[PDB]
Amino acid sequence: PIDADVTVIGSGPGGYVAAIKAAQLGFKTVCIEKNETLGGTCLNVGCIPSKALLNNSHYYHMAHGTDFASRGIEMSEVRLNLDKMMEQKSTAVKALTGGIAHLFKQNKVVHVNGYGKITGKNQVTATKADGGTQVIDTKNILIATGSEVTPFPGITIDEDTIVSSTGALSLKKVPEKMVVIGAGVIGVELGSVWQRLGADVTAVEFLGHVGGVGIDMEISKNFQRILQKQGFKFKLNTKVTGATKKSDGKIDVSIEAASGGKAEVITCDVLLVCIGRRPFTKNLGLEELGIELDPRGRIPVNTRFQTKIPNIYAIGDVVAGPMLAHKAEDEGIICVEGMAGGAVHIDYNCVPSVIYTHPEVAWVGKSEEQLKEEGIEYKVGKFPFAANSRAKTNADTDGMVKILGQKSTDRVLGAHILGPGAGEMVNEAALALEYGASCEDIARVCHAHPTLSEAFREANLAASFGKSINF
Amino acid sequence: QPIDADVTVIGSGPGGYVAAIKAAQLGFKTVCIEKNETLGGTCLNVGCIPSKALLNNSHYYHMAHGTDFASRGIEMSEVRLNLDKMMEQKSTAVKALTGGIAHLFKQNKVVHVNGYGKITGKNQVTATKADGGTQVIDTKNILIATGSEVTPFPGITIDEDTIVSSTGALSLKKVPEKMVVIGAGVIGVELGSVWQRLGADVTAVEFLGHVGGVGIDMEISKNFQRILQKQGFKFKLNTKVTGATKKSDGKIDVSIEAASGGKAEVITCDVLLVCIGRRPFTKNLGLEELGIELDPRGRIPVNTRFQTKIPNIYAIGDVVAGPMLAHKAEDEGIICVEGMAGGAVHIDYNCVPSVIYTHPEVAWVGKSEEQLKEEGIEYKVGKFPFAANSRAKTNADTDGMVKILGQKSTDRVLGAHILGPGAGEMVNEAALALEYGASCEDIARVCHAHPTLSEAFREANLAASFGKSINF
Ligand SMILES: Cc1cc2nc3c(=O)[nH]c(=O)nc-3n(C[C@H](O)[C@H](O)[C@H](O)COP(=O)(O)OP(=O)(O)OC[C@H]3O[C@@H](n4cnc5c(N)ncnc54)[C@H](O)[C@@H]3O)c2cc1C
Ligand SMILES: Cc1cc2nc3c(=O)[nH]c(=O)nc-3n(C[C@H](O)[C@H](O)[C@H](O)COP(=O)(O)OP(=O)(O)OC[C@H]3O[C@@H](n4cnc5c(N)ncnc54)[C@H](O)[C@@H]3O)c2cc1C
Ligand SMILES: NC(=O)C1=CN([C@@H]2O[C@H](COP(=O)(O)OP(=O)(O)OC[C@H]3O[C@@H](n4cnc5c(N)ncnc54)[C@H](O)[C@@H]3O)[C@@H](O)[C@H]2O)C=CC1
Ligand SMILES: NC(=O)C1=CN([C@@H]2O[C@H](COP(=O)(O)OP(=O)(O)OC[C@H]3O[C@@H](n4cnc5c(N)ncnc54)[C@H](O)[C@@H]3O)[C@@H](O)[C@H]2O)C=CC1
Repeated sequence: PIDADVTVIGSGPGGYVAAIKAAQLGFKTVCIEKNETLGGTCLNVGCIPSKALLNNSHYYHMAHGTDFASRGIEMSEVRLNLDKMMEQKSTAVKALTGGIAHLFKQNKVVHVNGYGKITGKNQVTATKADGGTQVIDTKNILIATGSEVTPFPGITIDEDTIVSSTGALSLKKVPEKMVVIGAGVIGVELGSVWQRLGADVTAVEFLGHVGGVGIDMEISKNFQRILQKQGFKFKLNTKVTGATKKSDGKIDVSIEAASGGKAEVITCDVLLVCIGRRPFTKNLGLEELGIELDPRGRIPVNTRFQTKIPNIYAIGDVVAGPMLAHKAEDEGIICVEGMAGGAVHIDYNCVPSVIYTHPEVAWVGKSEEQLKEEGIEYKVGKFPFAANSRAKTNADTDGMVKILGQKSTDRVLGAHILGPGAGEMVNEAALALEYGASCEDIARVCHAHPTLSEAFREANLAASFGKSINF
Repeated sequence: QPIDADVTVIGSGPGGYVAAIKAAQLGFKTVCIEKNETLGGTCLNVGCIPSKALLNNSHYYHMAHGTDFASRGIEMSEVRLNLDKMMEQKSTAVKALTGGIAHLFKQNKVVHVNGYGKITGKNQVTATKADGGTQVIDTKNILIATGSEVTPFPGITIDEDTIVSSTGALSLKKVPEKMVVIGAGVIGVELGSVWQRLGADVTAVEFLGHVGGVGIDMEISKNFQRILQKQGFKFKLNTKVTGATKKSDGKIDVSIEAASGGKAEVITCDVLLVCIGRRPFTKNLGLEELGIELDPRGRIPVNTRFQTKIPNIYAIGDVVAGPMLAHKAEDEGIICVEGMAGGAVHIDYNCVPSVIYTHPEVAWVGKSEEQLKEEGIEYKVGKFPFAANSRAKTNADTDGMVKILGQKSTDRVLGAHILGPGAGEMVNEAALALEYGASCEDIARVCHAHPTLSEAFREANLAASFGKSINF
């Protein structure tokens, strides 16, 4: 038996960052993790492995395809060694999970390996796999249990032939034909990876656009068109009726128009189900404790991230807001800062979103649909990467930067990027929004030449003054 | 056949062509005069554009030919260099972009005059074509954007064949077996890297004790140098080249010695790259008759509206004081023209970033530790290595760090220095931060997307502000 000031259940982005920050703040900190490694979804079956595969597959594409040759890099033959590519992936995951073990040690956070359950308003009991337990009496409890894949009823995931993103990140062979349910972020990212390695990919989507919630429709549309030219096929506004695994090993996927009718069947070698994720809170002790979940399974919390019980908090994927890793970490940090007395404030309008395909997609702030729905009078500035010096020099010119500015004050209301370097570029945009900067502000900042950031600068100039210089 | 205008821009490089476009968009009847066969000045034709094309292609060659792709399961038979094809990619880009300026001039009503321009009156410019033909332009204002030229090394004459300036270095016909570079400045390091990557044995000889040129932070420079040396790039610091001579052999012997004197010796190479700097170009512009005197470095003195001694005659870009960079010239051109239209004119050279496009890249804006020291500014430091950055680790590109310098009391960011992947792009968020007078805390508190290289920027500010970053 042992005690602490703060007990965080979960070693994911929200959890481990919170543990560390609480420790650095002067709290006696304990972190409970049920899995064999720290890092949660992001490190082990999420962010890290997916980006590694996105990265390696893109490079395979450049070598195997036409890009490298056009640059004077001639190679007789280019073959995929999926075993070694997955190896690179695993190496990154092993190194980063180790890093957290080292960081906990460095900040003297204590690692309790086991399945935690809140056994008392000031206690958490960690029951290992061998039944051997451990008790932790603490002043505050921080729930950072995260999420799990959202199952598709009627279809049972077996991570072999019918998989979730977890199975898809470790496919043993490039599937010949792959069907993806859900043309969201995972769908487009994992679909793209396997499409590049040689699979024939079709994403089936219930809604009428790709990219998930909050993406700007014009950007979503241009993105789809580019992916389609890459080989990626889409069936939008389509519902999946069901799926059956056949004795020959193939999988039949029944579909129909979302508005009924147009029955069809798609046959594939691998089915990837990715229609979202949901908060994971089972056997945590909330029903017992009195913590009622909302209809969607999230733990309700106030502006300081505390539950019904004033000393029990919840952050990350287990609570409302975008289910993203940087969002979970920020909440962890501010939640424990709040525990130490500081103010606690987060503005989800300033949390960016990134899609790590190629081209990448990234945005922060409002989409045009949001502004029209809100009756906002705004201005639009667009700048194609085809007119950007660095993009043209690199011979990688798909897409554009689109800026939405308030008509009255020129304040940047939304930044949307489709193209090279979008993921890094959106952070200059997040910073701008944090200060309430104007389109003109950005346009007058001296950006390095030649860089992709200049497309960003010119789109702001266009939004502000009406015309950019290079287009 | 005289033509008239409100603004006549002499020169079509970054400064000039942007100023011409901006002036036209503001409503001025605008003329842009260029003596070369194409538009775009140094940057587009023999500078920024072709060097970045080669830097990009040579890096990819390295990733393929070397061990990188192999480590990712991308197995290749025999990676080979088709120098002709690679030079073609570089050229296709230069042609496309230069043609783009011509189209933008047309779209914006800018009148392009081909010929060597000379100010022949307070309100007149005459452009003389190759065929001796003449075009006169009566104009309300004159904007000198004549740029620069390579600084010659006395005693060594460049022939763009075996003894080259950056221009010949950008079009070498074959990979040199051995190459020596005079000057470990930005060009020396970038082009030296290009050729090194393509198979050349490269050594840069530098008179000073560090690589990277003026302004680079010393800690950053030494870390950069060490990383380059691990790549095979050789350096002879605090060493001066006393001369070069070409043998019947075809090779060239370079006599060098300690910068202070003595230690004399000779080294030999196939190609000699002379890049000891660039200088303002104002030749035969008519400045002497106008009474417009140059400063000691050959630059045109201008006031805060970029006006020369004669108020309706202006100068911007490489011909005037400040960093000789393309973005600097472009900004000076825009604000200069905005001023001509009565608006405020403001530029703070402390917020003009600098980038070195090697791999890893180097980027900075604001002050270096040495500048803050000589200025007496009390400051604190925040560092974060790319080895602890998630995007950097997953991509196996972990060299470097971000270093933030904040004012000890106010926590205001005073300087940002980045060594590693994505530096060139990342420095722009830093520049936005400096413009706003951000504090290290302001930065650490903005939500940066995970996983991005930019998180290193965030963490380093967190370290400078709070004392510790989260992931290191
Ligand atoms: C394939 C994929 C790719 C992704 N890519 C990105 C990306 O590029 N960028 C981004 O921002 N987001 C990405 N995400 C989403 C991101 O991973 C999640 O938003 C993030 O991990 C949420 O963090 P968290 O700390 O709240 O929860 P999680 O990381 O889901 O979980 C934290 C930990 O809680 C543990 N836990 C749960 N209950 C208990 C208990 N009772 N006792 C002990 N331990 C417990 C879990 O085992 C887990 O390790 C991706 C997700 C997937 C699936
Ligand atoms: C190899 C190399 C790489 C570089 N890389 C970068 C980089 O990555 N980033 C960066 O910011 N900077 C870089 N630079 C520097 C950058 O190119 C210059 O700072 C920039 O071109 C300056 O712009 P400018 O408009 O003042 O002058 P310039 O572009 O030098 O010249 C403008 C024009 O003036 C014309 N002209 C001159 N006199 C007359 C006359 N009398 N009549 C008519 N026309 C005339 C010239 O022919 C030229 O076309 C690089 C330079 C070199 C040499
Ligand atoms: N790069 C990044 O930032 C990444 C973030 N993530 C995040 O992880 C979480 C889960 O990702 P996803 O599973 O992709 O969720 P998502 O919401 O991004 O995409 C799910 C897709 O499935 C569609 N859908 C839902 N039900 C359906 C049905 N019955 N039939 C057909 N289509 C249906 C949704 O409209 C959506 O297009 C999200 O928060 C996502 O943003 C995941 C990968 C990468
Ligand atoms: N990536 C970018 O932004 C790039 C910018 N440029 C710019 O173009 C201009 C010129 O660049 P560079 O030619 O590299 O000049 P530089 O100033 O960057 O470097 C010239 C070097 O020559 C050294 N030197 C001088 N005399 C010497 C001698 N006799 N022996 C040995 N060394 C000697 C100087 O110490 C200096 O280090 C600069 O403004 C530079 O910033 C050039 C290339 C790239």
